[PDB]
Amino acid sequence: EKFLVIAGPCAIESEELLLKVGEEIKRLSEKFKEVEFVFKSSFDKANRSSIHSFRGHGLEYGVKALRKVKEEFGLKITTDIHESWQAEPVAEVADIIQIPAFLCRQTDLLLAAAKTGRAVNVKKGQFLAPWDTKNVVEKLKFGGAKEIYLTERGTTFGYNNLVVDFRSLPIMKQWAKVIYDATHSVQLPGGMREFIFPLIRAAVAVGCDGVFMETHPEPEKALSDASTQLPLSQLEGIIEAILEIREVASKYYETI
Amino acid sequence: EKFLVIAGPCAIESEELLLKVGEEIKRLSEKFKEVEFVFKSSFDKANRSSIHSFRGHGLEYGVKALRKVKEEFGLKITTDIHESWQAEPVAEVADIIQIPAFLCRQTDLLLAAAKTGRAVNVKKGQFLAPWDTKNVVEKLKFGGAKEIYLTERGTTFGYNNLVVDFRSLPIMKQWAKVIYDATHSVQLPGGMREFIFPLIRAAVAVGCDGVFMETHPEPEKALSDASTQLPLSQLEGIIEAILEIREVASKYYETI
Amino acid sequence: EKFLVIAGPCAIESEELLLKVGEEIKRLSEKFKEVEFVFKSSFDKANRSSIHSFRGHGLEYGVKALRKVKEEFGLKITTDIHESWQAEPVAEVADIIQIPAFLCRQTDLLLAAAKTGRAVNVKKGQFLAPWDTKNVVEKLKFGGAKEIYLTERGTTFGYNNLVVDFRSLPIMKQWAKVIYDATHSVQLPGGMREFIFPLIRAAVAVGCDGVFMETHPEPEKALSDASTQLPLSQLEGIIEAILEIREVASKYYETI
Amino acid sequence: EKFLVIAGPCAIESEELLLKVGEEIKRLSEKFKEVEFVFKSSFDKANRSSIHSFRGHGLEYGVKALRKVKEEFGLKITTDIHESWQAEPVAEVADIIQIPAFLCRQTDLLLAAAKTGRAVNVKKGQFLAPWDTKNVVEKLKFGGAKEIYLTERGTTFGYNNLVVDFRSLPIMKQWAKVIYDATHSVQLPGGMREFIFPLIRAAVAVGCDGVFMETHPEPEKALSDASTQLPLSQLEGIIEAILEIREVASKYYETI
Repeated sequence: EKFLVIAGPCAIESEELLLKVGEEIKRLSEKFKEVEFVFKSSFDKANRSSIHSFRGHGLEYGVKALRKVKEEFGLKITTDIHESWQAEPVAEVADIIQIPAFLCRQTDLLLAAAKTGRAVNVKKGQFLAPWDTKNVVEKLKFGGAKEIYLTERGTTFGYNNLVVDFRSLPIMKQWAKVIYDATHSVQLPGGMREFIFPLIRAAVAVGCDGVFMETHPEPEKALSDASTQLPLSQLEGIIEAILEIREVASKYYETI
Repeated sequence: EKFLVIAGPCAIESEELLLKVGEEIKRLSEKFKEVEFVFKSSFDKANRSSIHSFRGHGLEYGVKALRKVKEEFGLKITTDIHESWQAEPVAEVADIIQIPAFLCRQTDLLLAAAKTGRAVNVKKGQFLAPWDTKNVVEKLKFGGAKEIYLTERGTTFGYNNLVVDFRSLPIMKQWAKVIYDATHSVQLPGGMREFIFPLIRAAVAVGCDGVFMETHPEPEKALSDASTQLPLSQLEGIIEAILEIREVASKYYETI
Repeated sequence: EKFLVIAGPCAIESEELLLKVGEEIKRLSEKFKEVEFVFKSSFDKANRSSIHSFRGHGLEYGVKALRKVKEEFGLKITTDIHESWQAEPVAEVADIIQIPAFLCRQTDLLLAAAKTGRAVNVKKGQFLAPWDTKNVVEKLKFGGAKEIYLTERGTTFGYNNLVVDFRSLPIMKQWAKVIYDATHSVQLPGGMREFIFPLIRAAVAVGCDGVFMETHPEPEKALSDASTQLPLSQLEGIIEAILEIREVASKYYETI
Repeated sequence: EKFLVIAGPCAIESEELLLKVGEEIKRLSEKFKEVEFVFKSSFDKANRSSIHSFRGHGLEYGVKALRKVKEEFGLKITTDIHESWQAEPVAEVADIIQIPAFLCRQTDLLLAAAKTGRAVNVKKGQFLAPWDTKNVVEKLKFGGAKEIYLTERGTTFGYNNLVVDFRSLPIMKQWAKVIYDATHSVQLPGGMREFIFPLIRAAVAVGCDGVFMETHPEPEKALSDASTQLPLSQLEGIIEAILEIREVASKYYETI
C-alpha cells in the first residue's frame, strides 16, 4: 500500500513559511513517487501550556494559507480542529481532518469531522491504551468516516515524559491505518531531538502505514515545538531511510 | 471560607433524580453548617468511551433541571462545559463552572468560563504533572477569573489505571484551592468502590479545601459511573468521618 | 492492636550514632506506651547506586553495635540482610529480619530469614503490584515465618520517581500486617523531605499497622539518605501526630 | 566484534533439553558465521513468584549440563548467578556471567562476577532509568571487568506490565555494549508472544550490539516462561530477518 508522509511546520507562522516548506515537500513528492505526501500545519495551537505562547493568526488566515499551498503545489492538506463548528470550514481545504490527542474522546468533535466526508486522523491521547482506540474508530464509522487513521504519539510515563510502546502499532492496526508521530513522541510535556530518528526507524521496522513529522526551515526560531521540529534540510534523508528500512522489513510485517 | 463538599449524581438522568438527591444534600446542608455544599451533575457526558453510551438530555433540559434544584433547595450549583459556547448559558445557573480533565489545556474553554464571572473548577488532566497546573491557573486569572479551584482526580499509571499522587495536594495549593475527587480517582479508565473511603480519608489527612463525590440513590442502576458512584445513604457517614479527621489533622497542615 | 514504629539511622555510621538515636527512641517508648518501637539501622548498604558511596563497617561491627543498643536500652532490633548466609548471624540480635525491596522475590533469602524463627518484614519491590505480595507471604509462611510484615515504600513512576498508591495498604492487609515507609517513599531514585509528613498522615488515615522512618541527629551529614532522613528532634512530634490521626480515623478502618 | 545472539531454553529442565537446543544453535552457528552465538540457560530460577514453581536441578547439575553443551558443540556459554559465592564455580563454564534484573544494584554480586575475569551481562532492572546504568558499569570496571554488556528487558509501566523505551539503547551505548532481550521485554510481570518479533525488529532498526532470546522445542511444555519462549523452529527465520534489517539500518546508526 502507498506509504503516507504527513509533514509540514507545526504552526502556520505565516503563509510565507508554508510556501517555503511546501516547495520542498513538493520536490520530495516528485522524487518519492511511492509516498503519498500530505502537508500539515495548525491554524491554531489551542492547547499551549502558557497563555503567553503563540497560538496562530486565526482560522480564516490559516485555511487561506493552506489553500495557497494546495493550489500552488497540488499537495493534499491536513490540519487539526478544536471545536465542532470548525469541521465544516476546515473541510473545505483539508483532505484529512486531524483530531488533537487531548480531544480524542470528545464525541461531538469526532462526529463533526466524520460527517464532512473527509478522511480523519485521530492522535491517540496520552492517557489512552492501544485497545481503547477501537471505540474511537467505532464513533467515527458511526459518524460516516470511511478513511480513518490512528496516530501513535506517545503515552504518559511519569511526569513530563512520554514513552512509545511500539506494541500499539500492531494492536491499533486491527481497526485502522496507523501513523507514527516522530516529533511529538519525543517531546517532554510541560533529551528530545536526538531520539527522533532512531524511534522513527523502530516504527517502520515494526510496521505502520505512515509517519507524521513536523519540519521547519529553522526549528530554533519556530514559535511552536522549537525543540522537536526537524530541520527541513534533513527531511529528504530521513524519508529515504525509512523507505529503505520499511522495504527490507516489509516481508516480515504480520497479518492482522 | 469553609470546607467544600461537591456532590450529586454523575449525570442528569432526569430532573426527578436530581430532586431526590438534592433533598438529601439539602438535609446534610442543614446538618453540617460549617460545610459549603454544592450540587453537581452533568447535562452531557461528552467523552464516553462508547458511541452507544448515555450522554444526557441536552443542555437546555439540564440547565432547567439544575435551576429547579437551586430554586427548591437554595443550593449552589456546578456542572461541566465541553465547548466555549456553553459557558454563557450554563453560567445562568452554575455558581461554579467545571472544566473536564481531558479539556484542562483548552485555552478557549478556560477563557470562556472565566469570562462569565463565575467560579471555575478545573479537573487536573490525567496527563498533567502537579506543577503543570500553575499555567492553568494563570490562564483563568488572565481571563478574569477570581475564584479558582484545581481538582485531583488521579494520574495515568500504565494502562487502564489511575494512581493518586497525594504530593499533588500541597503543590497545587500554592496557586489555587484544592479539591479531591473521591470517585473518579479510583475509576479504571476504559474493586474500585472499596477504595473511595480510604482515599478520601487520606485527602483530608493530607489537607485539601474540599471533596468531590458522585452519589446516586441506586448506583447499580446509574447510566454513568455505575461502578463508582457512592450510594446516597452512605453520604452522611462519610462526610461526618472526613470532618472529624480534618478537625484533628488540620493542626498539622503545612503553610502555603 | 499495638502500633509499630520502626525508626533509627539509615546506616550504622558508628556505634556512637546508634546510641544517640537509641537514647531518644527509648525516651519516646516510655512516653508512647501504646506504641511498639523497633530500632533500625543497616550494617550494610549493599545496593548503593555508586561504588564510591558509603556501605558500612561490616556485619560483625553492625551486629555488635545493634547488640549494644538492645542491651543498653532494651529496644527491639531490626536490620536488613542481603544474602542467605547473613540470616543466621543477624537473627542472633534482630527481632525482625528485613528483606530489601530489590530482593523481595529472592526465594532463598526469604526462606533463610523465615527459618530463624524471627519476624520478617519485606519491603515491597518498586516493581511489584500490591496483589503480587500474596505470593511473597506464601513463601514466608512456607518457610516457617509466623510474624510477617509488608512495607509500602513506593512504586516506580516514570524515571527517577516513585509514587505511593495508597490502595496498596488495604490490599496487602489481606495477607499480612502493613507498614508504611515514610522516608523511602519520597526519595527520588538515582521535592522530597517536604512530603514526608503529609504522606505519613495519609498512611494512618487510610490505616496501617505501623510506620517506618529513618531518623538522624543531623541528616545533612548522614552518609546515607541525607535528603530524606528525618531530623531526630522532629521524631516525637511526628509520632504524636500520627497517633492522633490514627485514633480519630480508626473507627472507619474497613474490615478485611 | 560481530553481532551477538544469546539464545537457549530459559531454564535447564534437563541437560537433554540443552543438547537438543544446542544442536540447533550449533547449526545456525555454522549458517551465520558473521554472528557470535552464545548458549544460555539458567541453573536456577531464584526469583519465581510462587514457592511452588520450578526452580531447577541445582548449580552442580546445571554447570555440568552447560559443560556438555560447550564440549559437544564448542559454543560459548552464559548463565545467571544470584549470590556472590556462585560467581567462581559458574565462571568455570560461563564465558559470560549474567546478572539478574532485580539484582543489578547488588554491589557484591557485580564485583564477584567481575573478579572471575569473565565477561559480564547485566539485565537492566525494571526500576532503573537508562542513564542510571552508568554507575552499574563503573562498579564492574572497578571490579576488574573489561567486557561489559547492558541488556534492555523492559521497564515497569503501571502494574503487571512492562514497556520497552527504545531511547534506552542509544543512551546505554555510551558506556557499554547493548543487548536487547526480546522475550522478557514482552512478558507481563506476575498476547505476549505476538509482540516478540515486532519489537526485535525495532531493536535492530534502532541499533544494538546483540539480541537475547529464550527458545524451546515446545514452549507450551516449558517449566518456565512458557508464554514467551520462542519455538525452536522459528529461530532461524527471525535471525535471518534481523540480520537483513540490521544490514540496511546500520547505515543510519548514530555515533556513540
